[PDB]
Amino acid sequence: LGIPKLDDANEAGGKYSHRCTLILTEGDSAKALCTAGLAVKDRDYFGVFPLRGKPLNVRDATLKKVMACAEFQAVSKIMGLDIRQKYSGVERLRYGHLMIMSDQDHDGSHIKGLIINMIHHYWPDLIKTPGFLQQFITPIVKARISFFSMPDYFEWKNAIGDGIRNYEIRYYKGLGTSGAKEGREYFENIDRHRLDFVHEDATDDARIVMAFAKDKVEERKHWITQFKANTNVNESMNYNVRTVRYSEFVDKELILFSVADCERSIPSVIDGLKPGQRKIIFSSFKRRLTRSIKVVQLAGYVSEHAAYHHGEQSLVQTIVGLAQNFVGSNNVPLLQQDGQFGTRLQGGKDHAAGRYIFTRLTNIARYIYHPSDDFVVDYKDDDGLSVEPFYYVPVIPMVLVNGTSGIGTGFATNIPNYSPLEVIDNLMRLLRGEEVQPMKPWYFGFAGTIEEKEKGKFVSTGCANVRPDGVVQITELPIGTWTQGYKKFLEELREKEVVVQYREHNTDVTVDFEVFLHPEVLHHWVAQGCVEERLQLREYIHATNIIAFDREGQITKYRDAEAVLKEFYLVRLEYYAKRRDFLIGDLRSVASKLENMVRFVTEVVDGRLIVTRRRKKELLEELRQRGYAPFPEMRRAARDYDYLLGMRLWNLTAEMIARLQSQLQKARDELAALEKRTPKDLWAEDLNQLRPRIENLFEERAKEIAS
Amino acid sequence: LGIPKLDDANEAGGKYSHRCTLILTEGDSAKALCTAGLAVKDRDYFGVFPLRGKPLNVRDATLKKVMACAEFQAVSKIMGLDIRQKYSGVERLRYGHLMIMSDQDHDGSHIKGLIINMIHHYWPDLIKTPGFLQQFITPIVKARISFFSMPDYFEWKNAIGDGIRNYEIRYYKGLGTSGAKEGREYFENIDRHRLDFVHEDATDDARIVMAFAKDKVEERKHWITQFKANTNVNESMNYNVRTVRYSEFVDKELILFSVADCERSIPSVIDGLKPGQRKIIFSSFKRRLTRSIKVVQLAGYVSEHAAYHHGEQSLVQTIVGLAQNFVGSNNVPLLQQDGQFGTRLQGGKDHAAGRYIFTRLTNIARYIYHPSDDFVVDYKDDDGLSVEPFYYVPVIPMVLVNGTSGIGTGFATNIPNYSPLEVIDNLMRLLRGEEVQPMKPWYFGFAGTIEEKEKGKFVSTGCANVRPDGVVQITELPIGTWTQGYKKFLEELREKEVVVQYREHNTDVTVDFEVFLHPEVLHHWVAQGCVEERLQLREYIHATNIIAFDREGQITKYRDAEAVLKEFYLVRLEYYAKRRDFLIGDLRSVASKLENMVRFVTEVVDGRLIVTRRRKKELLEELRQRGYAPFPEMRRAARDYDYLLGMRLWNLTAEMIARLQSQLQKARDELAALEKRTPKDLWAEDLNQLRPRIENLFEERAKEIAS
DNA sequence: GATAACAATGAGCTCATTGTTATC
DNA sequence: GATAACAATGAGCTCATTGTTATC
Ligand SMILES: *C(=N)c1ncn(CC(=O)n2cc3cc(-c4ccccc4C(F)(F)F)cnc3c2)n1
Ligand SMILES: *C(=N)c1ncn(CC(=O)n2cc3cc(-c4ccccc4C(F)(F)F)cnc3c2)n1
Repeated sequence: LGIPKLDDANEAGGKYSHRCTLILTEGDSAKALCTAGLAVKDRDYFGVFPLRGKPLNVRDATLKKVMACAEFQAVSKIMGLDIRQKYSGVERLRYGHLMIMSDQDHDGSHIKGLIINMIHHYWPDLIKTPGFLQQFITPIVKARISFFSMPDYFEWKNAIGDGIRNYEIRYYKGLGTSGAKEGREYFENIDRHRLDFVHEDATDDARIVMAFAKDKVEERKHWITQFKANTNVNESMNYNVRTVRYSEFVDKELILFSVADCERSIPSVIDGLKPGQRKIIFSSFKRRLTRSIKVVQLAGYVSEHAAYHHGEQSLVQTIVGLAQNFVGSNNVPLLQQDGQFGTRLQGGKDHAAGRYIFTRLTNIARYIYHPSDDFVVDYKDDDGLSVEPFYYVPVIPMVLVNGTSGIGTGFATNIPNYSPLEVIDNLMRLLRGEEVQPMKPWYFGFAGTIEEKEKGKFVSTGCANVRPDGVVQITELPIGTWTQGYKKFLEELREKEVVVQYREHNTDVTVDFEVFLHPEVLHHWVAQGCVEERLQLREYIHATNIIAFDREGQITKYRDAEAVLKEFYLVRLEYYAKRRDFLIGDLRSVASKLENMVRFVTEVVDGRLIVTRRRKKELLEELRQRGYAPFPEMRRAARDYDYLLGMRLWNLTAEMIARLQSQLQKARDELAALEKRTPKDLWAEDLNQLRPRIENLFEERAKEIAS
Repeated sequence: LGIPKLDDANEAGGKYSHRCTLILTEGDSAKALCTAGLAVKDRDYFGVFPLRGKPLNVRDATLKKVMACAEFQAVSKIMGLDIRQKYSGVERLRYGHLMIMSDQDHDGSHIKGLIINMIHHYWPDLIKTPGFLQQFITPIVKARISFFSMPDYFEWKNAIGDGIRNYEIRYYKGLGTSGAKEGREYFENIDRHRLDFVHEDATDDARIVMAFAKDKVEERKHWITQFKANTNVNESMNYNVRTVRYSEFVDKELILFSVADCERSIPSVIDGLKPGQRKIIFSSFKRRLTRSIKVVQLAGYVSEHAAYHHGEQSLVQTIVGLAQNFVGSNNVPLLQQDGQFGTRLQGGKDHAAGRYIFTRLTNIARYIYHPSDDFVVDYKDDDGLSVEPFYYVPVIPMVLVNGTSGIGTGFATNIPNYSPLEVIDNLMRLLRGEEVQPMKPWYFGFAGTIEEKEKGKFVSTGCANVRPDGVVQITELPIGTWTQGYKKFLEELREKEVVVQYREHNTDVTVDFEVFLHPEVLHHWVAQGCVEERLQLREYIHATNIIAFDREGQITKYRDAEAVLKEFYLVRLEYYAKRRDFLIGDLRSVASKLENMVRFVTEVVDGRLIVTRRRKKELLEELRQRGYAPFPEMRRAARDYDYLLGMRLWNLTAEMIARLQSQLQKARDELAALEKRTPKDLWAEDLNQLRPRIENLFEERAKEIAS
C-alpha cells in the first residue's frame, strides 16, 4: 500500500480478510497502547492506522476537497473502499470490521461520529452490516473496578460514600495515560472493550444525517436545547452492553460533545466569560495576582488549581486573548500585558511565545469584579476540588463591553464592543428608574464612524481623506481589518493595475497608507463617491446573533444590547441584594463576636472570671454557664471558645483593651451604616467608583497611543 | 535567489552592494524586532535571514556534510560567497557587512562564535577586513538606563543600593521580549547597538581555531579550568566600545557559554545532580510533594520558584529522566512515576507527553536527602529570589548510585551505576575506620554479568542460552541495549542471511528473544565460543572518564568509584559536624525559650507578675528589668517579647502549664542526648535507617517485575 | 576515518471541526 | 453553489553542538 503510518494486518486481502480488523487510532497514545495490547492476541489479523486530527466532514465537503484528503483516501485504500462502488458486504473489502480506538472524552465521540458519517454517507449499506463498525472503550477512572464514564465513578463514589477512603483512585483521563499492562489487560478481554454499532430501524440514518448535515442546523439547535432542558431524562449511555445502536450512540454520546462545544464557545451573559476565561480569571483572583508572571507559569497554575482539562497552548491563547487590547479587541482588558501580545497588524496573531510574555491583573479588574461578590457566587466542584464559579457577577455587563465571537455546535455568537461608559450611563438610568437609550457598538482607538445600516447591522468606515495632490491618505481602517491584510489587499489591487503606487508608514498601533492612483480613476471614484467603497474601507459589524447563556444555563438569543442590559440589570439587582444580605450577616456576626470578646476581657481583667490554673472542663463549663456565645464533647467545647481562650496575652493590656473596644464600636457603626443602604445604593456607589477609573484608563491609553 | 525566508535588500548586488548589510537573525523573535526596527532606517540597504538552530561546525565537518547543509549553502549564496574563491574584500560580495542579531545570552555567544568560525575557516581574509563581521547588542535588564549584561545590572544595583526602590526593572531576557518601540529605538541608535569585530594580531585566528577545532580539546580544557580558577581576573566584556576584538570576544564571551555548558552537563560529586535536576529536586522538597501531579504542572512550579531560565520541554525531559527506573537507568529514583515514563524498549524515549504523566517524590527521597541537612546547605540567590542550593548533601553518594553521562565544552563524563548497598557498606567500613573494598558497576534488574576487563573498562554480558533444539533463547540484553534496537539488529542480521528466523516475546520490562539459525552456523559459533560475541550480547561500560564538580566548584577527574567515595566521605563528615552543631544550637535556643516561657507563665499565674491593665511601655520595661531573654525603640521591645505576651490565654491553665513544663523537659533531655552523639554516630544512624529501606525497595521492585 | 551512541539546549509548522454572513 | 474569517481544541517532528571510544 505504501501508507506512511499503516501497520496493515498480515492476513489482509486473503482468505481471512473478513476476519481482520482495522483500528483507527486517534494519534500516538493509542498506537503505544496497541503495540502492547495487540501482541496478546492474533496480531496477524489486526491492523492499525493513526488519525491526525478531526476527520473531514464529507457531507458538505465538495468532491475536490474530499479527493484532496490524505486521511480519507488513505483509509479508503487500506479498507479497499471505493466511492463509486456500492458495497453490500465485506466481501470485496480487505477487512471484515473497522474499529475506532479514540479517547473516552467528547472529542473521541466527535471522531467516532465523523467516521460513522463518512462510512454512512459514502457506503450506506455497510453500516447496516452487523459488526462492520466497532469502537474500543477504555476506563477513565479506576478504583483498584474500572469505570468507563465519569458519572459512573461519581455515582459509585456517592453510593460508597465514606468507603472510598479505602480505595485508591487512578484517573486515566487521556488515552495515553495507559501503558503496556493496561494494553495487555484490555486486549485480553476484548469482548468487554469492543462494541459494534448496530442498525436497527430507519431512525439511525436520520440521526447521523442530522448530526452531520449542513442543512440541519436548526435540528441541531433543537437537539441541544432539548437535551439541556431535560429533568434527569438525559439517560446517560452504559457500556455493560456490546450492541450500541447508532441512534442511541448519537443521542447519548455525541450530544455530550455538542453541548460541551457550545459551553466552551458561547459566553455567559452575566460575566461575559467562557469557562476557560472564567478559570483563568478565577485563578488570577485566587493568587491575588498583582506582579507580572510568565504566561506559561500562569497556565500551569490555572491547570493545577482551576482543574483545566485541556492543553496549555489553548490556555496560553486564552490568556493572550484576555490581555489583548488593540483596536477591534477588548475595550477594558481584565489582564495586564507585558510583552508582545499581538497588534492590529496581524489581528493579535503576532504575539510572542508564552515563555516571553508576562501578564498580571489590570488595576480595574477588581473594580468590575468586586471582591465582595466573590462570597455570593456558587462554586463548581470538579472531582472534589473547588473550582471556578458557575458565573461571576461584574458591576457592568462585560459581555457587551468586550465583545465576543465563538462557534459552537448548533449555535454561534457574535457580540460587538460597546462603550463601557454608555453601558454605565444606561445602568444608572435604569437604577434611577428611567428608560434605556439605544446603544451602538463602540471600539476604543477607532477614529472611524459606526452607523447602523439596519437593525443589528452596523457599518464601520475607516477614515481615509483624499489629499489635494492626486493621492489618498488612509488613516484608520475599519474594525476587523489588519494592517498586513490591507497591505496584501493593496498589493493584489496594484497587481490588477488599479493603484500606481502606495507607501506605508504603519506603526504597530496606528495606520497610515498613502495610495497614488491614476488621476482619471481617482476623479471617477470621487464623482461616483465610491472612494471608500472601492478601497475596502467599509466593513460590517453584525449584532444579529447575540447568543449567550442566561443565569439558568440555557442558550438564549437577544435582540440587541438592550435586552442583554435589561437581563443583566435584573440578575445584578438580585445579586446586590444577596451581597448586602451577606455583608449584613457577616458584620452582625463580627459585632457579636467582638462584644463577647470585650465582655470576656473585662470579666478576666476585672477578676470576676479567673483563668489561672483552671481545669479545661471546669473553665469551659463556667464559660458556658456565663452565656458566652460559641463561634467555631470535649472537642466541641474547645472549638466553641477557641476565640475567647485563644486570644494572646497582649489583649489583657490597657492599650489593647481600648483598641478592642474601639474595634467593637467601629464594627457596630459599620453595621448600622450598612443597614440603612439598599442594594440600589450599593450598585450606584460601585458604578460611580468605576466610571472615573474607566475614563482615566481611556485617557491614559489615548496618551500612550499618541506618544 | 529563491531562499524561502530571505528578506534580501533591494540594493544588494548593485553599485551599493558594499553599503548593504545582512542580519543573521536567530529565528522569529529577532525577525519580529527587525520588522519594526529596520523601518526606521534605509530598509533598502538591510537584509534579514533567520537561523533555525545552532549553525554547523565546518572545521570537523566533512565536505559532504557541509555541502548537504541548507543553512550554510543558503547564507553563502545570499552573501555571494564561494568555497573555492578566496575573497580579499567585499568587492565580489553582494553585501558589505554581515551582522549577527542573536540573543544576549550564552547560546547567542555560541551562535556568533559558530558564524565567526565559518567565515574564518572558509574565507580567512574576510575577517581581517574591518567592518565585515558585526553583532547587534540589545539590553537584557532596563531600569527606566539600559544594561547589556547581567553583572552590570547587579553591579549597578549594588552601587545604587536602596535607591533601586525608585526604579522599575524590566527584564528583556529573551530576544523576543522586545516589541516594536524597542526595535525602533535600537535601530535609530544603531551605532550604540552595532559592534564590528576587528582583527588586530595573529592571536585572533589562534583563539577561533582553539574554540572551534576538533584537536584543541585539551586547549579547551585548559581554557575552562583557567577561567574557573581566576580570582576576579575574569574581566567581563563591556559594550561601551564599538571595536570588539576577536580574541577578546572569544575569551570574554564564548568562555561564559563554555563554562555554562560544562556546568549544565557535568554533575556535582556530592549530590550527583546537575543544576536543572537540583532545581527540580529543590522545588519538589519545597512543595513537600507527596501527591502525584502532572509533570507539566511541576515544570511550571519549578520555573516559577526555582528560577529555571530554560524552556519547559527541557524541564519535562529532566523530570522524566529523574523518574525513570528501567534497567540501565536510575538505581534509586528520587521521583516516583505514574504513567509512561519510558521503558528499556526504546531506552526511555517511549514516554508519554508531560500532560499525561504524573510524578511525585519517592518514599526514599527524604531518607537520602535528609530534611535536617536542608538547614546547613548554602542557597543561591538568582536576582534576589532564593533558589536551589549550591549542592545538596545526601547520605550516600548519589553520583555513583544513579550514574550519569553528559557532554560539556572541553569536558565530558560517564559515571556508571553502582550498588547503593555496596556504597552503604563501604561508607560504614570507612566510618568504622576500615578500608574500602573495590566497587564494580551494578545495575538493578540486570541478570547478566559485569566483569572488569581493564582498569575502568567493564564488560556487561546479557544471558543467552543455546537451547537443545538448534535455537538460542536470549533472556537479557547488555546494559545500554534496547529491545527495539535489538529487534532492528536482528532484522538487519537476518537480511544478511545469518539467522533463519526469530520470535520476540518481549514485555516492556523483560526481554525474551528466540533466534533459530542454520545448524552449521550455530555449531561453528559454539565451537569458537563466539555465540555472545556475534549476537552483540557483550557491551562496554566505561568508568575511565568520571568527571564531576568537587565541593569547591572545580571540574575534577576521579580514577574510579573509590576516589569519589573518599572525597564524598570527607565532605559528608564535615557536613554532619555542621548539622550536629546546627541542631545543638537550635535545641539550646528552644530550651532557653521554653524555660523563659515557663518562668513567665509561673510568674503570671502566681501573681508576682501582673499583666492585666498594664501600659505597654511599663510592662515591657518590667519584663526587661526582670531579666527575660529576648527572642525576636518601641518596635524592638515589642518584637523581643512577642513570644511572651503573645502566648494565648490557653497557656494559663493547669493542663497547658503542665504540658509546657513537659515540653521544656523534653527539649532539655533531647539536647542532652544530642550532646553525647558524634557526627559519626549520626551518620551511622542515617545509614542504618536507609539500608533496610533500600533493600525493601529492591525487593518490592523485583516482585513487581516478576509479577 | 568516520560514524554512532550518549544528554541539555534550542521553536515554528502543520488543518479539520462547528454556524453566520457576505461576497463570488 | 463555493470560499473567507471568525474562536476553542487537538501533537508529532524536524537537527546542530559538545567529548569519548569502538568499530566500521
Ligand atoms: C482531509 N482533507 C482530512 N482528513 C483529515 N484531515 C485533518 C488533517 O489532515 N490534519 C489535521 C491536523 C492537525 C494538526 C494540528 C495543528 C495544530 C495543533 C494540533 C494539531 C494536531 F495534530 F494535534 F491535531 C496538524 N496537522 C493536521 C492534518 N484532513
Ligand atoms: C547544516 N547542515 C546546518 N546548518 C545549520 N543546521 C541546523 C539545522 O539545519 N537545524 C537545526 C534544527 C533544530 C530543530 C529543533 C528541534 C527540536 C527542538 C527545537 C529545535 C529548534 F528549531 F528550536 F532549534 C529543528 N530543525 C532544525 C534544523 N544544519
